Parts: sequence; structure tokens; C-alpha cells
Amino acid sequence: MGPGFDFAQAIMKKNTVIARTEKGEFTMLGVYDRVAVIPTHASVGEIIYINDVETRVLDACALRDLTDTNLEITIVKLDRNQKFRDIRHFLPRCEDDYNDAVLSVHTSKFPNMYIPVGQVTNYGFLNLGGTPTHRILMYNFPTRAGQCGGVVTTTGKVIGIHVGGNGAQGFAAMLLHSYFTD
Ligand SMILES: CCS(=O)(=O)NCc1ccc2c(c1)OCO2
Repeated sequence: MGPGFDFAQAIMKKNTVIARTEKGEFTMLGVYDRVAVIPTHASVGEIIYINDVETRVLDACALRDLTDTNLEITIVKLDRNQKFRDIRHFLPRCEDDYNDAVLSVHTSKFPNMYIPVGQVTNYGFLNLGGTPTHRILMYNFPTRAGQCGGVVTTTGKVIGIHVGGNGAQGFAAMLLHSYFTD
């Protein structure tokens, strides 16, 4: 409808796949080469389904900060025959607050879904499903089961992936440029 949705659509159309694990279907953001991200609670194993194709996992790393606190991001390297468009230059370098964000989801259950979530707070610490978690972004939208892995964007920036909610608020794990240096 406007330039926020324009940027979100551009990311969804080229840089997302549908990931299936034993824990469900997730929106999965491809970042560069064969490297993607998913919420750690997806419990990635040795094999994952990518757009319903059986795919070997070459590496999977559940990220934690230097206090050894959960970040709820898993970085996955996929044995896939095709590279993602490199979008690392759209990742923020530092922790921040944002205005006018969009949460975008693409699954069998929620195809081509775009939610204007509005203002995003650098919330920080969250007890997420009983797990102490850092670098959480919060938005005041009643997000629901099926949105985990959804991409949080502003115009020109890919800032997080949706990891939970409390019925009234939704929570995303930050994406930082420093996670994907090589
Ligand atoms: C807190 C429940 S939820 O429905 O908001 N999000 C799914 C979820 C489930 C288990 C988790 C988790 C997130 O992060 C750590 O363990």
C-alpha cells in the first residue's frame, strides 16, 4: 500500500523460503550465499524441508551473547543448489528503536501476509517461554501462532525475526550485521 510494504514485499519475494522442521512450518529469511536464519525453538536438525524439498543442513549455530544468554536466532547453512540475494547491507550495525515497521510472513497457512506493527522498542531482556533472552524488539500487535520466523523491516532495513508474543505484544530477535561477517 506504501513504501514500507514495498520494501517488505521486495525482501519476501527474493529472500524467504518456507522451512519445515518437526516443530512446524516457519518463515525463513535467507541472508547471503546458502545462509539463512530461523527461531532457535524451530529445533533445526541434520535435515530440514525447504519449500517441501528434503535439504541437508551443512551447519546450524544457536546464537548466544557473550554473557551466554539465548538470542533465539539459529544461523543455518543449507545444502541448496542456489544462493540468496546478498541482503547483509540492509542489516543494522547496532541495537536500536524503530518507527513504522512491517512484519511479513509466508507459510502454507499465512501466504503473502503483511502486518503494519508500528513503533518498535529496544525491549532487551525477555523471559521467552521460560528462557532468559536478550536483544528483544517489542511491537504492540497481537501476533499469533504461525508468525514465528516472520521478517521485521522498516524502509531500507531488515531489523529482526518474530520469535513470540503474549497475546497483546509481539517480540522479535534483533538481526545485526556482525552475525553474518565472513
Ligand atoms: C514463548 C511461547 S511463544 O508462543 O510466544 N513463542 C514460541 C516459543 C516456544 C518456545 C520457546 C520460544 C518461543 O523461545 C524459547 O522457547
